[PDB]
Amino acid sequence: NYLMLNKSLCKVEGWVVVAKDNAIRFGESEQIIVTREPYVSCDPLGCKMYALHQGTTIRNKHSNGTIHDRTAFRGLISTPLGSPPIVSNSDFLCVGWSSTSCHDGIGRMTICVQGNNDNATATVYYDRRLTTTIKTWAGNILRTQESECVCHNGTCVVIMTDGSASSQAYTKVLYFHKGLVIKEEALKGSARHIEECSCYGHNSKVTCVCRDNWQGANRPVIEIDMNAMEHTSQYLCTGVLTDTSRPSDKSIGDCNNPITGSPGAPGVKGFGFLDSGNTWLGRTISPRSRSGFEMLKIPNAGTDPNSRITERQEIVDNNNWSGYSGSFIDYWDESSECYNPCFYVELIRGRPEEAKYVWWTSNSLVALCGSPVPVGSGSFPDGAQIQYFS
Amino acid sequence: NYLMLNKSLCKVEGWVVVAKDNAIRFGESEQIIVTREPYVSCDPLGCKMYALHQGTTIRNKHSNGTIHDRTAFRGLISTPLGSPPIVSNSDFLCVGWSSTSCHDGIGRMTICVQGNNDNATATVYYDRRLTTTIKTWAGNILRTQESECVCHNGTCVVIMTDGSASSQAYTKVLYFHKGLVIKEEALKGSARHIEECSCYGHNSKVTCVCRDNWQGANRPVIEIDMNAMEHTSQYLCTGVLTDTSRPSDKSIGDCNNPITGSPGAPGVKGFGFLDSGNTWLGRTISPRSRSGFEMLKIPNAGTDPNSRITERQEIVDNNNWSGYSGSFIDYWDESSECYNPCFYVELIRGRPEEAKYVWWTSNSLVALCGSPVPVGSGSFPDGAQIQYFS
Amino acid sequence: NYLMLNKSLCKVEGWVVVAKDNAIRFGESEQIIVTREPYVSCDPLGCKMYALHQGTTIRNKHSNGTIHDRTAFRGLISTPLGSPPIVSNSDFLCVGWSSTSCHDGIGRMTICVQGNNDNATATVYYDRRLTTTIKTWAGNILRTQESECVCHNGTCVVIMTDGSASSQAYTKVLYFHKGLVIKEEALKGSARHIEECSCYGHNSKVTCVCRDNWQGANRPVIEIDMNAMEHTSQYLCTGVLTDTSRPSDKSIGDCNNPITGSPGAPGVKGFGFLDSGNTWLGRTISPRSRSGFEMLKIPNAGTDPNSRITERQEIVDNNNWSGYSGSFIDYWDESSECYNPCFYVELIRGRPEEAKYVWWTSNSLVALCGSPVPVGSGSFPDGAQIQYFS
Amino acid sequence: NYLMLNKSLCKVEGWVVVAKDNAIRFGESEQIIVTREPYVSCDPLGCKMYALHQGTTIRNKHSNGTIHDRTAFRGLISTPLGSPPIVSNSDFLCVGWSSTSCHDGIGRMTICVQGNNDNATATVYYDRRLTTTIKTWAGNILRTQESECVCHNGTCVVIMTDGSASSQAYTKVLYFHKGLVIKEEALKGSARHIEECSCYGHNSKVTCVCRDNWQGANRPVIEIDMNAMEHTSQYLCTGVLTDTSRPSDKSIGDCNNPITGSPGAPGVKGFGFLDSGNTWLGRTISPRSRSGFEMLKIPNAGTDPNSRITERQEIVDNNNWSGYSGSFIDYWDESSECYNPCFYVELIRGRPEEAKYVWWTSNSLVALCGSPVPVGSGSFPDGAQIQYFS
Ligand SMILES: *[C@@H]1O[C@H](CO)[C@@H](O[C@@H]2O[C@H](CO)[C@@H](O[C@@H]3O[C@H](CO)[C@@H](O)[C@H](O)[C@@H]3O)[C@H](O)[C@H]2NC(C)=O)[C@H](O)[C@H]1NC(C)=O
Ligand SMILES: *[C@@H]1O[C@H](CO)[C@@H](O[C@@H]2O[C@H](CO)[C@@H](O[C@@H]3O[C@H](CO)[C@@H](O)[C@H](O)[C@@H]3O)[C@H](O)[C@H]2NC(C)=O)[C@H](O)[C@H]1NC(C)=O
Ligand SMILES: *[C@@H]1O[C@H](CO)[C@@H](O[C@@H]2O[C@H](CO)[C@@H](O[C@@H]3O[C@H](CO)[C@@H](O)[C@H](O)[C@@H]3O)[C@H](O)[C@H]2NC(C)=O)[C@H](O)[C@H]1NC(C)=O
Ligand SMILES: *[C@@H]1O[C@H](CO)[C@@H](O[C@@H]2O[C@H](CO)[C@@H](O[C@@H]3O[C@H](CO)[C@@H](O)[C@H](O)[C@@H]3O)[C@H](O)[C@H]2NC(C)=O)[C@H](O)[C@H]1NC(C)=O
Ligand SMILES: *[C@@H]1O[C@H](CO)[C@@H](O[C@@H]2O[C@H](CO)[C@@H](O)[C@H](O)[C@H]2NC(C)=O)[C@H](O)[C@H]1NC(C)=O
Ligand SMILES: *[C@@H]1O[C@H](CO)[C@@H](O[C@@H]2O[C@H](CO)[C@@H](O)[C@H](O)[C@H]2NC(C)=O)[C@H](O)[C@H]1NC(C)=O
Ligand SMILES: *[C@@H]1O[C@H](CO)[C@@H](O[C@@H]2O[C@H](CO)[C@@H](O)[C@H](O)[C@H]2NC(C)=O)[C@H](O)[C@H]1NC(C)=O
Ligand SMILES: *[C@@H]1O[C@H](CO)[C@@H](O[C@@H]2O[C@H](CO)[C@@H](O)[C@H](O)[C@H]2NC(C)=O)[C@H](O)[C@H]1NC(C)=O
Ligand SMILES: CCC(CC)O[C@@H]1C=C(C(=O)O)C[C@H](N)[C@H]1NC(C)=O
Ligand SMILES: CCC(CC)O[C@@H]1C=C(C(=O)O)C[C@H](N)[C@H]1NC(C)=O
Ligand SMILES: CCC(CC)O[C@@H]1C=C(C(=O)O)C[C@H](N)[C@H]1NC(C)=O
Ligand SMILES: CCC(CC)O[C@@H]1C=C(C(=O)O)C[C@H](N)[C@H]1NC(C)=O
Ligand SMILES: *[C@@H]1O[C@H](CO)[C@@H](O)[C@H](O)[C@H]1NC(C)=O
Ligand SMILES: *[C@@H]1O[C@H](CO)[C@@H](O)[C@H](O)[C@H]1NC(C)=O
Ligand SMILES: *[C@@H]1O[C@H](CO)[C@@H](O)[C@H](O)[C@H]1NC(C)=O
Ligand SMILES: *[C@@H]1O[C@H](CO)[C@@H](O)[C@H](O)[C@H]1NC(C)=O
Ligand SMILES: [Ca+2]
Ligand SMILES: [Ca+2]
Ligand SMILES: [Ca+2]
Ligand SMILES: [Ca+2]
Repeated sequence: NYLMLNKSLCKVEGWVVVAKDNAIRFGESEQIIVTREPYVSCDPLGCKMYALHQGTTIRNKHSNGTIHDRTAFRGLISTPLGSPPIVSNSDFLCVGWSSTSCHDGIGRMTICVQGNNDNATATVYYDRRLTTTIKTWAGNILRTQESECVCHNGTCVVIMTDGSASSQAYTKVLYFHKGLVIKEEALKGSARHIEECSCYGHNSKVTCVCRDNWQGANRPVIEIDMNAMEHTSQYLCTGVLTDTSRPSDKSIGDCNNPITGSPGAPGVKGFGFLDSGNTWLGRTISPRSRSGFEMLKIPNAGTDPNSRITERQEIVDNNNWSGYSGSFIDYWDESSECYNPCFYVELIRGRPEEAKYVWWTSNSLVALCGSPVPVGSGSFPDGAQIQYFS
Repeated sequence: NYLMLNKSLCKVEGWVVVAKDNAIRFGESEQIIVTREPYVSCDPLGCKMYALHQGTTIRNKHSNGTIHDRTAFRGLISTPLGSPPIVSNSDFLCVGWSSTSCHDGIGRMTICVQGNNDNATATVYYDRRLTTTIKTWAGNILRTQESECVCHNGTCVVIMTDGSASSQAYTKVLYFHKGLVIKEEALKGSARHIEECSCYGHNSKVTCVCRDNWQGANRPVIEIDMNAMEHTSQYLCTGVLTDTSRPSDKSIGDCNNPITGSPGAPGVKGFGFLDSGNTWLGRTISPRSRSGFEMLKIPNAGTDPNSRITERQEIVDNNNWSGYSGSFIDYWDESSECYNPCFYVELIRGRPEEAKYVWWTSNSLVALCGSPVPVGSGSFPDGAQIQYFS
Repeated sequence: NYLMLNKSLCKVEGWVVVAKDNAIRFGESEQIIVTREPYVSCDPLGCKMYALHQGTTIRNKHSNGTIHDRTAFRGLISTPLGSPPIVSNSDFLCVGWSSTSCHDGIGRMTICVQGNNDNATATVYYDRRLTTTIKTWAGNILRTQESECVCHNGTCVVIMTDGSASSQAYTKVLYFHKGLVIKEEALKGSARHIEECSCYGHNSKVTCVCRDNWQGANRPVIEIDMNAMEHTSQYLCTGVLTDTSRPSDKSIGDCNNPITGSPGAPGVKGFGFLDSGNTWLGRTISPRSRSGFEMLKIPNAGTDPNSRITERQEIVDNNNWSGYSGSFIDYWDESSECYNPCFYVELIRGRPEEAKYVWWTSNSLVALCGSPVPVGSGSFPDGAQIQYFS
Repeated sequence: NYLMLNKSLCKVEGWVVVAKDNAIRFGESEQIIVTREPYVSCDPLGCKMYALHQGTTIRNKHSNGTIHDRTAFRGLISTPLGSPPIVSNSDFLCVGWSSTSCHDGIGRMTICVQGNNDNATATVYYDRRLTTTIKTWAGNILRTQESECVCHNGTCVVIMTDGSASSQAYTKVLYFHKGLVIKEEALKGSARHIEECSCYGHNSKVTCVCRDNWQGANRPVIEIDMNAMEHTSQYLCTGVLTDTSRPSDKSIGDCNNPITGSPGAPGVKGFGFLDSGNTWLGRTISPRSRSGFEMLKIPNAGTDPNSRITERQEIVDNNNWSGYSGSFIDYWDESSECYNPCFYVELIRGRPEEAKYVWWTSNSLVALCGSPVPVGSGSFPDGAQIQYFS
């Protein structure tokens, strides 16, 4: 029952919300687990939300200090898609402060990276059993995708980075079978820096849209042949810039070099679906802050430096906080002849942005899937009144 | 294993309570989810309560403002029948502020309507996967039944309305197979306005008892042939008026026109079971407010304008709040040769009626099923002391 | 897979605790459901605690007034044996203020009695579906066992009473098949009053030890032939009195008449296992109040008026509150050649006895099973500090 | 499907964290169950945490006094590995204040010891049904392993002790089949006192590393032949002392006699894996207090009195509290040709050590598994700020 990526992407004319956990609203009174960098992964039995918990709930004195990325009290949880995460409905999968997870059609592989900054180790599980460990190779925050990996013919591909966040680093493309590394390649191609890849599968290939945290406000792209287990890397061709922060959009993009100019923030995790005319990119509305979120239809954004926005859908209006965004697909919808693009938006609340109200940072989640036909409109922000928490 | 509606309704001589979640009483301390417009739907594995949550619990500061019908923080939950809804026992099914759900014998179809008032879209799921989307066709609060739909031979019928709440609107009768629209008809017949249909199946047909929010205090009725997938509409014939608000009962009803005179409130969701002599209608006891609830036996209420009440059972006494009511049936009770009529009553607490005590509105649920033999008596109100919440 | 009562009782030399939910201790902070009159019932998949909830938790303002026996907010819950009951782990089975439940080997039958005092109806379920209703026949608190019923060859026997609590009443022995009454007998024999029977099965028979709430401090006994579906009734023969309240033990008991003299309280639910020399009776230690609990070995207590106590085990010491007690047996322990006697003790806290500390009454549960070999000793009281709740 | 111990231990070059429940951090607000002496046990369907609860949660007034070891309100719970224990996710398995549990490949056997200090009885369950009881034989706190037992060919071995904690006592090696004792041996060999054995299986044998609470700061060891069901006992040979408290390490250890000198505390539960060069022992970092935890690689520690530490991994740094530690193995990882050593560390918080902050004592849990390859580093302490609880 190994997943074979034998399908193309569905045409997407618009997006609808399939899940929204409202975690922060509920978190005002219920024991909602403090989380960040969430994502969604499906498998033959359904879909679940995944997130990095902070070993505390919101209305808990330990919520103080949760802006920090890496502690010994972090781990990966999965909770039913659409539900806010509480202890009672959450599966504690592994311990660590960076993660990825995916199902190969028979078993789920999940990875957590734990330990000190200079001496970290990735813990790899298959079917919920420890299978292998991978030591830091650069000695500086070994880290991975923060969204679902993708599998094909029993092999799952994972993108990991080790080394400096703000200059040249050491990224590897890893191929796993049953939670064991069977092949590794150092990053090839023109992408100068790779972080937090959002990946999806199609026709025996995997496309990853990533984060250049070094120089680029245009997103790097990794292309993987899953049968040959080889890859190459590049940048998106559009001058429509979709990282944050970023300068104004250019008339002409650069397929092979990072476009610089970014005001301050070096990056945010994002995604895109590259399918010629059926090409959609995600983007914070603010070019400076993680506020708002919009889906842009940009035909051939992956190949044409003169590509332009043709359609736009607002997901979160610019008066509200967003954050990470990543791709996922139900690869086991056997009643559809195509893979339907889906994505999630992390809705970050608290610090640093709301430091005057609150000592914690957490997030809620909204998840969207594509429709081949025109849809209506609507904004889906976090919805909590932060003052309630002061 | 497709459900075939090959049975008639059981004779009902009286009603007994099968479930009562006591949500508001529990909500005084436990993290009960704030809800409204609930219902019940069965399937081969059992029955569950369905409701529209408000993205908060009662003892949560976000409970303030929950009188509002449509927000981005609303969604559909299912919880085990009889239990009050908390995060731990609730399945978050879709996002939206109007819904319906039913099982076809093999898979469950559920529908949520989400988005802005003028630009709404229905999201349709089959077996918990997004299958189709339906855009607003009138551009004014696309909306549906707020109780279970009904299926036959793999086809499920749904009633939806789009347009003005207080004048002529655009109602469609939709036929689904595996979450895909296979046929649509504009409303036919003499019913002038259709809202919030309560439907049940019998002998390859579906009967819907609805809400005329425009002119009528007598309830419109939709009759559907499930094999031909055609329908017609009408009003109940009785002069015993069962909407709220309503004027006094008339000696002679009108099978083909709305009976006007209503004091204030234009309508409330209700139901009826039309089976000749075995005909029962539901009704708030107050003709002005959503207080009390009574079951009335009115032989041939669906066909005879001179029909009269012959039996009455009080369900909720007039010193207590009620609200919506709708029909449901366990269509998979294979040990019975007949379909037993069941119904639920929404017990609304808080605003607007209890505005001086509280800033929220939510509801509890009581569910009843029929008995072919005389039963005893009893009132089953919400049971919370609203002052405890001040 | 119908249960056939083809086994005898195991020899019991002593008792050990298999479950203790500590509900009141936990109830100091956790949302423990307020309950009373609990019991235990097994089936092929395991054992669960059953209880009558009060539609509230302890640390909830609605806990005020829970001394009252019959409200519209009462129902039957089942929770995993050994766990304290919370909403998250409890199955809300039916609505009512008196109940019984048992598994026939294929399906579980459960019964709740609901409604007004003079107009009550029993609701009967089989495999969690409403099957039949039974109207009050005497018009005064139709009521039943408050512990598990027993089944044989597809037929389950239930004892119900309707009428006066303090004088002659109308008790029926009912035989059910798949939640349908197939036979009823009026009480026969010398027992003058029957309440709250504790029943167990053995060798195609059912023995019930009950409560004479009228005259007798000695317990009435009902003997049922399950193949013939006929019964007879009697009193325990011992002069060792095991109801509460009761006068001092007599040298000579009465097999056929109630022994009077009771100080105040007319009765409490209790049990016994009648197996010649292997005969054990339960008993509050105080002859006046529901405090303490002790198991007494009284050979031939069921047949010999000169029977004497030979062994004694203290379960709850006399400095602590007890309450109801009843019998249960795992009839699906296929690895044992005998049915092992088990019983539960209801540990009542709050009113009326602790009225000066608290406005609620609830209970915790301790459950014991027999051992064919000598065991050690120990007291297992509720364990809550009632002052914590003031 | 009986487990056959047909495998050897995997080589371990280092340890990674697979689970950390963060119970005390969560316990600041969520209803976390108060526990101590936890452990981990696997079976064909996965792994779960086991612990002795105290019949209360942390933020509960009944948490006051939980330093006491033995009450009637103690029992054994199992909760999903990695999750903190709450009522909603915990299985209440038996009642008592000492326990062990293991799966034989077909059914789980679990044991609780309950009752008074001089008159205790072990309750034994197989497949969650009471199977046998074992009365105290020395009349002084009958007690057992506080970690998982081990099974082979349908037989599970358990180590129990009865008698004085601070002098000669009466230890038995018990062999169970389906929860029935089939063989018992009095302790043989040179070990003078045996408490709280940590056991693991390998090649049809079981090795237990225990606690000499009488004289020895070096750990006693029990060797069991599982086919012959015979055992012998000894001490670890190393002069590297791994009990607490303990004097400084000696150059030469004693294979056959306890090494004395211990400052104060007579012992703590610990473990070791004895596999020649692949030999690892656990140890509190402080030789006086239960603070810190370190894994030491000591080749042939079980056979060579001149054995030395060669590798060391810090698990919990010496600024943090630890406690018990024990061994466990997933014996049903069929994709590995070897049994991978795993262990847990109990992280005790509260009294006696933090008596000035708090009136309770509880623990959190961290669980580690081996890796055949070098890993990174990191400390994994409890992580709660005890001042938050004052
Ligand atoms: C959340 O955690 C932060 C950090 O612990 C808390 O802020 C800190 O509060 C302490 C007082 O409890 C401040 O300590 C002070 O430090 C100065 C030196 O900077 C010293 O001279 C004083 O005697 C005092 O000890 C500390 O400065 C302050 N830190 C910051 C960054 O403001 C905060 O109060 C916590 N929030 C809640 C709601 O508890
Ligand atoms: C539940 O929500 C309502 C609405 O937010 C709260 O009522 C509102 O309370 C605010 C004060 O916090 C009032 O604001 C005032 O508005 C007037 C103008 O109308 C302005 O001149 C004042 O300076 C002040 O800002 C607001 O009027 C009031 N709204 C209503 C409709 O009464 C309510 O307090 C909330 N309940 C709880 C328990 O928090
Ligand atoms: C639990 O519920 C009981 C019953 O409602 C509460 O006791 C009652 O408290 C009210 C005051 O809130 C008393 O009302 C008084 O009644 C007298 C006539 O008897 C009237 O003249 C006074 O003006 C006043 O309204 C009532 O007597 C009293 N009932 C009893 C039996 O004492 C009790 O306070 C509740 N407990 C908690 C903790 O809220
Ligand atoms: C946790 O439990 C302990 C033990 O019950 C509490 O400490 C105790 O507090 C009581 C007062 O409530 C003290 O009682 C006093 O005893 C002396 C004789 O020793 C007597 O002369 C006084 O009249 C008074 O009754 C008791 O000494 C004290 N025990 C200890 C060991 O300090 C403690 O307060 C509880 N913690 C919390 C937060 O409630
Ligand atoms: C899917 O994976 C299998 C296993 O790796 C591939 O089949 C193997 O192909 C190699 C040669 O390329 C043979 O030596 C092995 O014996 C094959 N294994 C089996 C089990 O048949 C297969 O080629 C892969 N599919 C694709 C499309 O590449
Ligand atoms: C139940 O549904 C099936 C499928 O729609 C109906 O069977 C189809 O009937 C049409 C003609 O009306 C044929 O062309 C199809 O080939 C049939 N499909 C199958 C799978 O047999 C069937 O008629 C419906 N039942 C009723 C009573 O109307
Ligand atoms: C167990 O129950 C079955 C069903 O009631 C009994 O079998 C029936 O016996 C009657 C005569 O007594 C026959 O007329 C029926 O045809 C039988 N039914 C079946 C399905 O065989 C059976 O006798 C009962 N067992 C005992 C020991 O009394
Ligand atoms: C595993 O256990 C079984 C059962 O105890 C052992 O098989 C038994 O061996 C005895 C003689 O030693 C025979 O008398 C029994 O008839 C056997 N029972 C069965 C079911 O075959 C078996 O020897 C054990 N395995 C090992 C390796 O010792
Ligand atoms: C360490 C570099 C990495 C990518 C730039 O930083 C990320 C920045 C993130 C951010 O920009 O919000 C927060 C992430 N938690 C962090 N990842 C880790 C493992 O700490
Ligand atoms: C928008 C018209 C519609 C039917 C009249 O209003 C209903 C009135 C209801 C009512 O009268 O209580 C509340 C319902 N939540 C609402 N439905 C929606 C989708 O908002
Ligand atoms: C109504 C008579 C009946 C038996 C004497 O009273 C019982 C007394 C019980 C008791 O003595 O504690 C409380 C029970 N809840 C009650 N049963 C019902 C249905 O109310
Ligand atoms: C009774 C002797 C026994 C072993 C020394 O004491 C243990 C000491 C333990 C300890 O040193 O922390 C606490 C354990 N809870 C206790 N075991 C029991 C059953 O009480
Ligand atoms: C409805 O939403 C779509 C975006 O999906 C937008 O193009 C369209 O203009 C909207 N219609 C109205 C009336 O706002
Ligand atoms: C019992 O209830 C029925 C209604 O179901 C009613 O007709 C009857 O009069 C009631 N009996 C009494 C005595 O109240
Ligand atoms: C142990 O308990 C039994 C009761 O089960 C009792 O007979 C015996 O005397 C007790 N032993 C001691 C030493 O208390
Ligand atoms: C990483 O951890 C190992 C222990 O597992 C240790 O031997 C090594 O020195 C560490 N490396 C660094 C750079 O700290
Ligand atoms: Ca960037
Ligand atoms: Ca109307
Ligand atoms: Ca009596
Ligand atoms: Ca020692």
